[PDB]
Amino acid sequence: QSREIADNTYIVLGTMTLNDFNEYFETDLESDNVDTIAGFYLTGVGTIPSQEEKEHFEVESNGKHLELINDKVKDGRVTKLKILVS
Amino acid sequence: QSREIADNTYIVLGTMTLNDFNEYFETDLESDNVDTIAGFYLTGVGTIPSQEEKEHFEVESNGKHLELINDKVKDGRVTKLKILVS
Repeated sequence: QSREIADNTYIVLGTMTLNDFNEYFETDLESDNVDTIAGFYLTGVGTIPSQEEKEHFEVESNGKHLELINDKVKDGRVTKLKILVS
Repeated sequence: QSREIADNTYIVLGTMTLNDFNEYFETDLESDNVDTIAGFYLTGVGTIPSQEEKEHFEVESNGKHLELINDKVKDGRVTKLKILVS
């Protein structure tokens, strides 16, 4: 569900569960009525981004700073995210 | 995919395709990179709504005025919409 593409830089599938995300990244992200990393990102930014109009969401968890950015969007779904760690 | 619940008032599944929606409602809704009515609504409002913080989107098509409102949201997906016609 997650692939390292450069140092501290990853592509994750939007459908990756928050529990799997948290296990991989050693974080503790959570949000009400959210199950997946796309859900967490979308509820955090509050907007359907696009490639032209990317949306960045920054959070801190377990001493890691994460920057989440849309990498692919389909029918209003963020299907891939770029994750940059600290 | 669509159910009449009161006069000129409908509940539609978010996964209803725009082509099926348009056939049912006699409209011509379209948007780039969108396939379903949820995709159209979400790209139009630009925000993940919630039940507490509903989002309304109004459009005109083929002489019909449509008001689209979230009825159910799951993991950032609008899964059901209320549609009010003219």
